[PDB]
Amino acid sequence: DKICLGHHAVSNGTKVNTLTERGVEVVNATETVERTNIPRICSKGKRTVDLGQCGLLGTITGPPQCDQFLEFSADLIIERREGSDVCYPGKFVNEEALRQILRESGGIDKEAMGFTYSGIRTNGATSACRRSGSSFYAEMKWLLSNTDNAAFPQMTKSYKNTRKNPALIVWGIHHSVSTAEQTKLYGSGNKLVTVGSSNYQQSFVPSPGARPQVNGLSGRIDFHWLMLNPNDTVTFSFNGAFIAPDRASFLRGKSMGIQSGVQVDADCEGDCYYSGGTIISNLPFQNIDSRAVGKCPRYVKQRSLLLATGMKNVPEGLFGAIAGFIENGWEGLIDGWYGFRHQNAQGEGTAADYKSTQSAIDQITGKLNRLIEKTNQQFELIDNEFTEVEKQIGNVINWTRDSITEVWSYNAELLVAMENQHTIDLADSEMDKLYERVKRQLRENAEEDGTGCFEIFHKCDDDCMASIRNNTYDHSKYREEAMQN
Amino acid sequence: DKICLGHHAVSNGTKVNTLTERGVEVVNATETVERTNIPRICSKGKRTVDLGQCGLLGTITGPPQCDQFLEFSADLIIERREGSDVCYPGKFVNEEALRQILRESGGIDKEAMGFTYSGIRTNGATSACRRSGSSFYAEMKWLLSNTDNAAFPQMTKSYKNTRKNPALIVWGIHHSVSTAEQTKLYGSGNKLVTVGSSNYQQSFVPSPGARPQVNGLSGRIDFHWLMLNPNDTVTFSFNGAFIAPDRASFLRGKSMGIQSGVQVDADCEGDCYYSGGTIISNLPFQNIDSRAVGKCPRYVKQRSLLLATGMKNVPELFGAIAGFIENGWEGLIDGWYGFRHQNAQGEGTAADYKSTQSAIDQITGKLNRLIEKTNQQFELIDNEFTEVEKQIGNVINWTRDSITEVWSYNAELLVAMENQHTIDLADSEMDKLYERVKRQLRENAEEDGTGCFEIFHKCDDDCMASIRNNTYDHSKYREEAMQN
Amino acid sequence: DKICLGHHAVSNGTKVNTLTERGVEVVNATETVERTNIPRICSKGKRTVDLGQCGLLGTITGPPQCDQFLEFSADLIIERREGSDVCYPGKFVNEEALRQILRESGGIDKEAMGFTYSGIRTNGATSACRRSGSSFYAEMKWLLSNTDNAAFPQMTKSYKNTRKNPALIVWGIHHSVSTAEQTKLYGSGNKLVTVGSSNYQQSFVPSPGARPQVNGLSGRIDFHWLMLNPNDTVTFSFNGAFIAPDRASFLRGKSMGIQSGVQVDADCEGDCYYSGGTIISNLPFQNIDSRAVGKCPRYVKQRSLLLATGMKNVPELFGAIAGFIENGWEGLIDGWYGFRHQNAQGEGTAADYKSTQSAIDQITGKLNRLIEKTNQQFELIDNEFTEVEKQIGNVINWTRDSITEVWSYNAELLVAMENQHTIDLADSEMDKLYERVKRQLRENAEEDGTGCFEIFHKCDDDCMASIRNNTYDHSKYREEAMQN
Ligand SMILES: *[C@@H]1O[C@H](CO)[C@@H](O)[C@H](O)[C@H]1NC(C)=O
Ligand SMILES: *[C@@H]1O[C@H](CO)[C@@H](O)[C@H](O)[C@H]1NC(C)=O
Ligand SMILES: *[C@@H]1O[C@H](CO)[C@@H](O)[C@H](O)[C@H]1NC(C)=O
Ligand SMILES: *[C@@H]1O[C@H](CO)[C@@H](O)[C@H](O)[C@H]1NC(C)=O
Ligand SMILES: *[C@@H]1O[C@H](CO)[C@@H](O)[C@H](O)[C@H]1NC(C)=O
Repeated sequence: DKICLGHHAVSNGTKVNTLTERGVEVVNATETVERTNIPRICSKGKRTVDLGQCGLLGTITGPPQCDQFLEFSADLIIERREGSDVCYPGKFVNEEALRQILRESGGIDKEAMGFTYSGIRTNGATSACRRSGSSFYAEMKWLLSNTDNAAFPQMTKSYKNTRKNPALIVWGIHHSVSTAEQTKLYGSGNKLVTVGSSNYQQSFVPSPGARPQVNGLSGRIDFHWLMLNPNDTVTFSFNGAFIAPDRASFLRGKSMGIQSGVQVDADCEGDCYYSGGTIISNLPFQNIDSRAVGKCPRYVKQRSLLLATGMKNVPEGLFGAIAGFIENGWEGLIDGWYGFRHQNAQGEGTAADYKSTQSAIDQITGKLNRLIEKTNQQFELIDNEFTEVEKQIGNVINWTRDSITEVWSYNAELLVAMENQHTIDLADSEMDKLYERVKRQLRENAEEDGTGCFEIFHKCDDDCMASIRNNTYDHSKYREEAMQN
Repeated sequence: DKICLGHHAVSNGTKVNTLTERGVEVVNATETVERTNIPRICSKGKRTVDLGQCGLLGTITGPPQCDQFLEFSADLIIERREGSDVCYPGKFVNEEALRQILRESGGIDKEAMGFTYSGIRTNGATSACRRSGSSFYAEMKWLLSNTDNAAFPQMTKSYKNTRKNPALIVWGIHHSVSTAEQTKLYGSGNKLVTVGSSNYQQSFVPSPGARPQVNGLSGRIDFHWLMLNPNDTVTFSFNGAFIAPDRASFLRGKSMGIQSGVQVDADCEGDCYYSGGTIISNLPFQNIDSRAVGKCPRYVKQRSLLLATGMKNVPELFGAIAGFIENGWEGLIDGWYGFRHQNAQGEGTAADYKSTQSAIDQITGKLNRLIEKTNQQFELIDNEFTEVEKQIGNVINWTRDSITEVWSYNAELLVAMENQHTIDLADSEMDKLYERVKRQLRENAEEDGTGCFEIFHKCDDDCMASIRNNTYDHSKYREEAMQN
Repeated sequence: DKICLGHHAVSNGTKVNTLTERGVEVVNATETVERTNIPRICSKGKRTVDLGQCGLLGTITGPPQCDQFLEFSADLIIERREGSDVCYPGKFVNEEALRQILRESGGIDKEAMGFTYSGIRTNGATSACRRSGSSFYAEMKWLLSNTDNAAFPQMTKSYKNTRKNPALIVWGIHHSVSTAEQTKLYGSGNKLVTVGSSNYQQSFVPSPGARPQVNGLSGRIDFHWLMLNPNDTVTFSFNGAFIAPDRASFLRGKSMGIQSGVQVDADCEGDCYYSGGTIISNLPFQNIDSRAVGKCPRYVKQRSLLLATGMKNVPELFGAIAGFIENGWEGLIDGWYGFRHQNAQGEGTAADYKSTQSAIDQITGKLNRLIEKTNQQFELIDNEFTEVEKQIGNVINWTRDSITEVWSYNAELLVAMENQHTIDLADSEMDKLYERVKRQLRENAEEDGTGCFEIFHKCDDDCMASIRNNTYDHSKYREEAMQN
């Protein structure tokens, strides 16, 4: 009569990596690196504004394509590649900083700045900024001389921020195609604009000259901006070539901005976005895109990092039981992880030990619950996919992102291998612990055969075997019949 | 007659986190994330100059509030929120870069540039820079036309650097409230400035215009600065609207610049500073301020990460602790592991010094390895008072948040891993003591299953003592014990 | 008659650091932090181009020292400290960004813009750019005026990028010594230069003024650059003080840019370069230069981190090594673990191949996993020769120091952890061998406590050999040994 101990096993198994070995077949494993993508912008539960053809900066100045976003409000702002910030040819200074400001703004709220004028024309328009006939930026005023070639009077206009949050102030310098046109619109003489506050202090002079035609015009209206603190006053002093602001902008609250090219899905929910869609995953790592934003798994270079969720698969190592003095595993033990297999006059019985199985299962389960977590830290865009940022700061950004990518790749690899080593050694420890427990139960009534079996030197029926398995065996009841050998 | 052996335990332990479980009670644990803060700037043994109402940049130009900091010398420079770089309204170009240059300069040393002026007037003053009545920047001079109008003659002034270290040259451009004021101060037509040294070059045209009233005045004097190399000659070609430099600045040595709002305490000593005070700690992590400077523990998001310094606590890997030994002994106060024998003379409970001192030395080794101090000093690249450019600020915040994530992860994983190996370590020591006793008794005792050894012969107190200090001889009792 | 289990040892081991102990002697160890460097630039099979006295930016403008590099092509670009971008005194705007663009460009390819001028001069030369006598930049034209004092007409020359890649458009602004010189060269009045396109706009103006002379000349010709997109059109509207471009530059492919001061060696091959030479190593870390570029081991502050490649050395966690086995056998030079038996035929000592090869395979796996090459190439964002802006330089230095801290911590923790698991691993193997012999002897032998087995029967040499190769039948001797 004998009672052997063993562990389960499967036919195929799954290879993993450890601290000492590469390609260890374990019974079960799960992936930690996300490779699956939702090719949509999951926007369920979030106020979403798809800008489309309106550029994010245009919402402050107001070209015809931005007429519906002049006072938008959203939790998720989507920039599109076909978006344009300007109707009249030009660009912004410190454009990317303002884009990053508006992505988190949660929307904008315009307020009249109270600029009245006397002695100049205030209805400059163009065929590029076309609404009905010929129009201009909805939030701006193209100030021209009162008549053709007349002298533009020296003016100075101020604005007080009576609110509790800073205001976004944008003005424009007009760059004519020639000095003759600048005199035609503003009169002869040098033109100068001065913008001053308590934190800002800059001056601007236009630059007449020929340029390649953009949208059909060779002039260039450029836009500049500042943040006016509460109770602070902004002052402009100008005598021509000045696009005056009409309404200031105030940030509503909180949001996040992404640049994408896939459709919006209001029935899907997500928190991690990139240009190709939404990354929905509980895994701690992802190998989709290093520039993902939101609450995302850490980007890593590796495509797959299998974490072992089971013992070493030994079909037909610190503690020497699994894949040790126990030659192989039991492919039929589908009842648990560790188990008993007895042979007596009734012969051949296989049961499972619930305590050790549930112990290893609880340990690996706690490990998975520790690794499968959420990073509540949100990251926003500092790069730009449609309009590349400056070369130097872009190289610094790329360098930093690559360094962090190296760090997280290392931490992910080392983490996976280490946890796999501890998993295998842990299951081994549980097998050896169960074996030691049975040896301690039988005491002097049985002997070890070296293969994990116990030679019981007395007669042990199915009730006696069941007495061994549930720790009700009393060695003194057999300490003489068994010890007669 | 039996001899048991076990481990110590306490009623109220300390819950820690491990690689495989959260809330494991251990006997003892220590904190690795610092939270206590000294509400003062510990500056003992350091030359400290509190700028107060004086701005760091003003020390180069010299407003009335910086007349005593014109040649300061310190190891720790402290910027205050009430500081101001100017008395006449204006601002510096590349102000933050110059601030970072002055923070680590160890002070400044001025030297007369030797500018003499024939013709033009050089005593321009204002009611914003008040000393005696109306004064100007002590290191600058306001050049004006000879009379109340007419012409300001074109002039060129050149300075040569006769030092071995670079010099700090700071000049100023004056922006009048209107064209009429510029014509009154310096003359009708265009005003032009030109600064040239090689590896530098620039021209400047003033921009008259109405600015908001700061200190009652609407003009704006904005300051520019270059760094002269040895033997390098700088030349200024101007004809008005030029704030001339009177003395150049030289960097003394090395210091550190912090921005705080708490008082200075020369009683305590510290090397890690921030706005709220001084972080004096030996712990490797801190959750006080992510922008701390100097030699600091690495900032982490977590506010508490308990490191286990004891075994698993079991009140009343290797399977001894919390395994076949059902529980621990709160009475065992002499050590971590011990014996408890039951014979004929009574009951005994002693402690084993080898295993206890072994585990204590091991966990002590972990402690010594973890509470390491980093000799890497980090400088200030942000500004709590005057916010930097939005783009470079977003990049700096982005990098700092990335590093914070890295160190938070490393701290969590380190704590959990060290706790796991600590519990497994103590368990291993218990198992090793048990196996040592088992091999020591040989065939004269048996295992009952709960960490005890039934001795099948009479074993008095001296026999138990022989078992404890490993002087027990099995052949002395083999003949009697074998019969059972 | 007894049979003992043991492990090897050496007289003088190597001390390493573990998670719980500093200075643990192990049998063998290997270095993980590289210090040795080849003091040459190993560019075997890379087509190098050593600029020498030519500056990297000059290859776009074409001073006399860059005449042979006007259309260079390479995979590794080496900048020297003696390199100069200019022959006439001047500099570049956004020079560092353009240098970084040219380092990874793989070379440049020039193409004639196709500019034709009328009524003006186009042969402006100088004695500083000395080819035959007085010359100028090969890729530039110095537009002047015919007589000593005429007037530069308002001109506008445009170019259209006809190729499917961006074009580098470098023009120049001339800054004269005085107003009289600028009027002598270009006429009189306010001179302006405008460069427009799709991603660009700007506004350039000269700056006449007194200036110290470099190379005997006080003028300053500065160069500004542009990146036209395919099908994009650039336009220049100028009226004087304009150094016109001649040919445009196109990036050939990809390359690497390093700054070094050592000779070039076409024999050795390397992928990691720094100012001192080439780092040829497979170790995961290096303490040579933190600014090394290419595919390098990660820089760390520590100079040496010894990885344990053997068991703990015990001369004369699982309790076997340095435990109930008192010491190791220096005479066991046949393997890691071995038997030492004593019977009647004499005294024997053999080695066990299973456990030895097992531990060797595990530690070999650790070495194969740690000794790994990083296929991530890092470019040059600093400048050892010219230096960059102070603010972006402080940000770059700050980020680099942070990453260096992270990799130093990870290196320390990695080495200590791997050493801990290695020692515990070999200990585990020894214990497993011991328990295998214990289970193998069944009831015919008894443990002695010091790692040996007292055999209670007569076991000759063939019986010992049967024990060593797992062919010992305990039933052969069970009746004989049971009687004792
Ligand atoms: C394998 O592990 C995964 C963990 O994600 C678990 O969901 C699955 O049920 C496991 N399979 C078996 C057969 O235990
Ligand atoms: C940074 O990398 C992206 C791709 O990851 C590339 O498009 C961009 O051009 C890089 N930045 C610079 C300045 O080249
Ligand atoms: C508990 O750990 C702390 C760690 O600082 C130590 O100071 C203290 O002495 C320990 N207490 C005991 C009873 O070991
Ligand atoms: C960076 O973070 C600090 C607080 O941590 C904040 O005061 C500052 O405004 C942030 N920078 C930017 C550009 O938003
Ligand atoms: C950055 O460090 C290098 C040395 O590693 C030094 O030469 C350089 O001056 C530093 N940068 C700044 C801006 O100080």
